[PDB]
Amino acid sequence: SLLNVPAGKDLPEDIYVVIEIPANADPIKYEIDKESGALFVDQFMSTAMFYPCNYGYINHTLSLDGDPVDVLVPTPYPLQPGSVTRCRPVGVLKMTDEAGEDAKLVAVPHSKLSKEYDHIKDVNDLPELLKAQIAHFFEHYKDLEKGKWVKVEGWENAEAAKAEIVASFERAKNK
Amino acid sequence: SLLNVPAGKDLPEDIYVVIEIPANADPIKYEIDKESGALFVDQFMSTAMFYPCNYGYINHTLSLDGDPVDVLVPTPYPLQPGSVTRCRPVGVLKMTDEAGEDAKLVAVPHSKLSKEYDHIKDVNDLPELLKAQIAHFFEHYKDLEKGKWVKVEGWENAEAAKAEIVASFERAKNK
Amino acid sequence: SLLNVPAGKDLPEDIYVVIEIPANADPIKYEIDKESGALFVDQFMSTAMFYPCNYGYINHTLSLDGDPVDVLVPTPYPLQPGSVTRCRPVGVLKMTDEAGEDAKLVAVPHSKLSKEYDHIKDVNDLPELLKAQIAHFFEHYKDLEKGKWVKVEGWENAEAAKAEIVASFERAKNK
Amino acid sequence: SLLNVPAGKDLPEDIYVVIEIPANADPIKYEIDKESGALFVDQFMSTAMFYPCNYGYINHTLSLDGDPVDVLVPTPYPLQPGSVTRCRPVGVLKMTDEAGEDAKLVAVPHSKLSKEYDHIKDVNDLPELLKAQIAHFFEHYKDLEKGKWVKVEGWENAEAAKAEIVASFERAKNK
Amino acid sequence: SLLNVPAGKDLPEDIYVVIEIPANADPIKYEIDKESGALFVDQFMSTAMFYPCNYGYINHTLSLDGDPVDVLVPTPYPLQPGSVTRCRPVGVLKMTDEAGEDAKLVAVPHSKLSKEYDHIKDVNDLPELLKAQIAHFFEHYKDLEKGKWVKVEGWENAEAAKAEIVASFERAKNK
Amino acid sequence: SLLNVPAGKDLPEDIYVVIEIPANADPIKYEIDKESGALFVDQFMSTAMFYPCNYGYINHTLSLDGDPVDVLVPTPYPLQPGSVTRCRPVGVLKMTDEAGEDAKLVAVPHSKLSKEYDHIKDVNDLPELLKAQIAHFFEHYKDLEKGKWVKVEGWENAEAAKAEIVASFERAKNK
Ligand SMILES: [Cl-]
Ligand SMILES: [Cl-]
Ligand SMILES: [Cl-]
Ligand SMILES: [Cl-]
Ligand SMILES: [Cl-]
Ligand SMILES: [Cl-]
Ligand SMILES: [Cl-]
Ligand SMILES: [Cl-]
Ligand SMILES: [Cl-]
Ligand SMILES: [Cl-]
Ligand SMILES: [Cl-]
Ligand SMILES: [Cl-]
Ligand SMILES: [Cl-]
Ligand SMILES: [Cl-]
Ligand SMILES: [Cl-]
Ligand SMILES: [Cl-]
Ligand SMILES: [Cl-]
Ligand SMILES: [Cl-]
Ligand SMILES: [Cl-]
Ligand SMILES: [Cl-]
Ligand SMILES: [Cl-]
Ligand SMILES: [Cl-]
Ligand SMILES: [Cl-]
Ligand SMILES: [Cl-]
Ligand SMILES: [Mn+2]
Ligand SMILES: [Mn+2]
Ligand SMILES: [Mn+2]
Ligand SMILES: [Mn+2]
Ligand SMILES: [Mn+2]
Ligand SMILES: [Mn+2]
Ligand SMILES: [Mn+2]
Ligand SMILES: [Mn+2]
Ligand SMILES: [Mn+2]
Ligand SMILES: [Mn+2]
Ligand SMILES: [Mn+2]
Ligand SMILES: [Mn+2]
Ligand SMILES: [Mn+2]
Ligand SMILES: [Mn+2]
Ligand SMILES: [Mn+2]
Ligand SMILES: [Mn+2]
Ligand SMILES: [Mn+2]
Ligand SMILES: [Mn+2]
Ligand SMILES: [Mn+2]
Ligand SMILES: [Mn+2]
Ligand SMILES: [Mn+2]
Ligand SMILES: [Mn+2]
Ligand SMILES: [Mn+2]
Ligand SMILES: [Mn+2]
Ligand SMILES: [Mn+2]
Ligand SMILES: [Mn+2]
Ligand SMILES: [Mn+2]
Ligand code: NA
Ligand code: NA
Ligand code: NA
Ligand code: NA
Ligand code: NA
Ligand code: NA
Repeated sequence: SLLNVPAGKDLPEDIYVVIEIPANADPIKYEIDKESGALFVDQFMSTAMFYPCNYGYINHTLSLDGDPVDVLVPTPYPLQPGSVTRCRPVGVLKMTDEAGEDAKLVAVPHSKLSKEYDHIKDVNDLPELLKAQIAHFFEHYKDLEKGKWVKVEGWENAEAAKAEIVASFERAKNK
Repeated sequence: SLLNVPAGKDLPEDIYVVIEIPANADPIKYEIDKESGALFVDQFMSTAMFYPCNYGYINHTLSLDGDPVDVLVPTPYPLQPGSVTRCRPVGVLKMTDEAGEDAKLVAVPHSKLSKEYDHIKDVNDLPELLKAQIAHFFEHYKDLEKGKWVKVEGWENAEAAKAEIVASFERAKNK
Repeated sequence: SLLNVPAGKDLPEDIYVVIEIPANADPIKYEIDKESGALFVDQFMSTAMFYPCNYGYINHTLSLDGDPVDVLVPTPYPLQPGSVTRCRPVGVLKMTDEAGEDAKLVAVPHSKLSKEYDHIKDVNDLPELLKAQIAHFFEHYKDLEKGKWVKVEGWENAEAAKAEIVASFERAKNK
Repeated sequence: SLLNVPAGKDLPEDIYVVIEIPANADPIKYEIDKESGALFVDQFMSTAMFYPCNYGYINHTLSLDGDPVDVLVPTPYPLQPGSVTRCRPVGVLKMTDEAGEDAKLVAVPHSKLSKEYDHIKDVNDLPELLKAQIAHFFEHYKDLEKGKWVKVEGWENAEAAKAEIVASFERAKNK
Repeated sequence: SLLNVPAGKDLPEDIYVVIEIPANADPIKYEIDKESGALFVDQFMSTAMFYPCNYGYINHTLSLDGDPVDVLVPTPYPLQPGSVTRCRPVGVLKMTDEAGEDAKLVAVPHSKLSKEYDHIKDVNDLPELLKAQIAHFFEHYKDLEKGKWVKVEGWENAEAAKAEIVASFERAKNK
Repeated sequence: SLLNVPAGKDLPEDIYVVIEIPANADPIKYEIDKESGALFVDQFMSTAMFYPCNYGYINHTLSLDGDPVDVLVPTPYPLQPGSVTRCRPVGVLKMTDEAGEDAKLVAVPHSKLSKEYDHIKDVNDLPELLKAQIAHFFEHYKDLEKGKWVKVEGWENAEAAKAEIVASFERAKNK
């Protein structure tokens, strides 16, 4: 099941991302249940917003929010919920929400799957519009959810994203 | 796998619904296979009709038709096949088909997932148009399937739906 | 062409709404060109937001922003861009943007098209979640567009919406 | 505008069909307004049914129901509302509704647009399942609309469809 | 999980097909991972082409390309990735790609699921346009993928398809 | 109607593109009818290919193929058929088909509509994958249409695209 997918072929540069929410999708937040491996509805979002990229996580990791570290994966067409994509990290949006520190990695499809994102080497290669739209999304999607909130710290580079991947794999390994 | 999802956190008022068929979908009836847990095509529907809400079942239950008890779940946007939603029962359409007694529960997203349906407390709070459209769907979707048929008994309240949930959980527990 | 559609059969209670943007749509703002009658792209929206209802205008009206008065029309399924729907006003979100006073009417499908919205008589009959989501949308969709902004005044009733319709028809008639 | 499209290059064998409702679409009945040429919502359908093929009419015709003669056009992918397709009639479903005699032509894409339907020469070449699904749709889609109803007479051949086209063109020419 | 689905109720005439890629879908090639059973992205296709039918495989088989034997399944509406459909083989496109011999079976929905394809008894009953479109797809979809290629041998009949099914089941049984 | 839209606010650098075919769409080629202004089906495509960008033309121009000059417009989300987008030319694919010389301009959304494509100044700024996919599409989409064919000459720069725009406007002005 999805519970058995590796974190990656060669962390932190070569990772697998389990997708929970497609790009260009309806405003439903899904989460994989750690017990059954099934996709559960987590929230019907109350704002008229949508996840700006495909969204999911790296298996066998843990952020301080108590869930696997989160990943945004840009693709040319939306991915299937519950599918897995091999990717390469290029940057990270550092942020906190009500559940704890809650970084959002950005990882692009690995070169073996497509040449499209090979030119994206680091965070400055991502489009400025996309990065601004992502930060705005996280800043506002919980605006009508009482007791839920976000504080964005800012964008950091690929080396920072890789360090976040390492830290989150260690946290899961260790407790 | 989906075979391992609970019936609910606190039956009969707090249930999990495994979705087989999204709302606003093409006329393909899917069913979860009790052996593999995979979604199988059950029928390519022969009438130009669509399931009026998301449609699925409560795990670890059994109706007299030999399958888990059926649930319709209204949502603001269609759910993913094979996903699970926490819900609260509000009413039931009593009916029989060629395979046996075959009630259709209506359960709304739980308050933890959305406040949208909190105002729906009982069957009279569901829109009359929706209830009529649901009964009409079940009355007619098998009209071109020889040997398949439906007899609708009528709509009953949340207490009746909860009793149906209890009865169907007991039937599975007991044989 | 669309340029010739009436404001309504019997303003202000019985109106026609020309739709520019469907519900559940991609973040592209279209506007009907007053010269050709064709749908033009007005903006590729920069936030990850979507219009919360179908969106358009009443022909042969003018708001202080220099465009026909705006309307949000809730429907069970999204409408086609460039199509016209007969509706009945039920409320209005008073607001201003950088182009001028810019109220957003809410009008529901007329009883001749559906009985679904007959129960919505006035602004308090609209769902609270929908009204909050609409105000939040207008407050934020221009957050990444420099020099574009919104100030929301608040929700008002059906009588206020009808007065806005009358005022906007007079403004177009008179200049 | 659409009001100016010919009935056909060479009636009754070579016709143009103006599409109002796509195949595989949501349950919204649209109609072209004879005054403005714009697509208006005619009804939000109350049954959970969908038009089984693309649906529209032949311009410059009139059925006894007071509207242009109706056409169902099978295609490999749904057509755009308000678009026009060159077609060839292959059969007709004779029927009446509350507004008068109201035949439903079936016409396939002309050979110049595709070779796919060249093999469909007459009504017996249409799939039996499709013909049954079409009749069932018309029999039932108005089942929850008070005062609206259908009586189906039955399927007739291409020669009957051509005669219906001629008769309906004459009715419009003459009054 | 999907890893446990039978090859079929009664091979080679009565098979199960696990779907990886829907019909009418975006140009993303998915593959089920033999370890986890999860759907992985295999390639973001570089040509502007789409799989002409639903596409997947028969479990517990092996082609010379090292993967389960491939199947195209025509349906009236696209199937869900990861779903299973009971089918009947009607023909096969013999071909090789860079990974080895790589036949493409065509199997239609079994009569128990629909009567629609009962009339398709053998390869000559498939539409000529569909067969040509399928061969063209395989000939060209890898045209921009360096080192990936296809050589089509040609279409063969249902008996040939059944022999391919038997051979591929034996190959998996034996190594 | 669309027949009245300008070629552009300031040709050749500031143009309007009338869209016939959305990006990410089904394989139906539409064309605006020069008589009625309505969208007609031109072909049901026989290959399993899709237009790689939104596709349309500049009004009041003529290529040697006898139709207005063609334009591909990349956007973040597909455009509506029959809608108009203000754009800026960045390159051109020189090619011929059976009807005559038939260049394909590439023009991006104007800066007034979005900042997304401001960085695309010239043809080398377009992604190599996109340019290769476009050429491959035109090379192959007519492969199953007898008597229809394409010969691609190759990609040229923004200055070449502007010259093509000027030439095509003159051809329409002059005959
Ligand atoms: Cl691991
Ligand atoms: Cl978050
Ligand atoms: Cl890589
Ligand atoms: Cl930012
Ligand atoms: Cl349980
Ligand atoms: Cl049933
Ligand atoms: Cl609840
Ligand atoms: Cl009822
Ligand atoms: Cl008026
Ligand atoms: Cl606004
Ligand atoms: Cl009304
Ligand atoms: Cl509010
Ligand atoms: Cl005519
Ligand atoms: Cl009718
Ligand atoms: Cl023909
Ligand atoms: Cl029939
Ligand atoms: Cl087996
Ligand atoms: Cl292949
Ligand atoms: Cl069979
Ligand atoms: Cl062939
Ligand atoms: Cl001009
Ligand atoms: Cl061309
Ligand atoms: Cl520009
Ligand atoms: Cl190229
Ligand atoms: Mn959306
Ligand atoms: Mn969470
Ligand atoms: Mn997460
Ligand atoms: Mn969070
Ligand atoms: Mn998190
Ligand atoms: Mn549908
Ligand atoms: Mn069943
Ligand atoms: Mn069931
Ligand atoms: Mn049943
Ligand atoms: Mn049942
Ligand atoms: Mn404006
Ligand atoms: Mn407006
Ligand atoms: Mn405004
Ligand atoms: Mn306005
Ligand atoms: Mn009518
Ligand atoms: Mn009609
Ligand atoms: Mn009628
Ligand atoms: Mn009629
Ligand atoms: Mn492979
Ligand atoms: Mn395969
Ligand atoms: Mn292969
Ligand atoms: Mn293979
Ligand atoms: Mn597509
Ligand atoms: Mn042409
Ligand atoms: Mn053209
Ligand atoms: Mn051409
Ligand atoms: Mn051309
Ligand atoms: Na909040
Ligand atoms: Na039946
Ligand atoms: Na702004
Ligand atoms: Na009726
Ligand atoms: Na290749
Ligand atoms: Na050709």
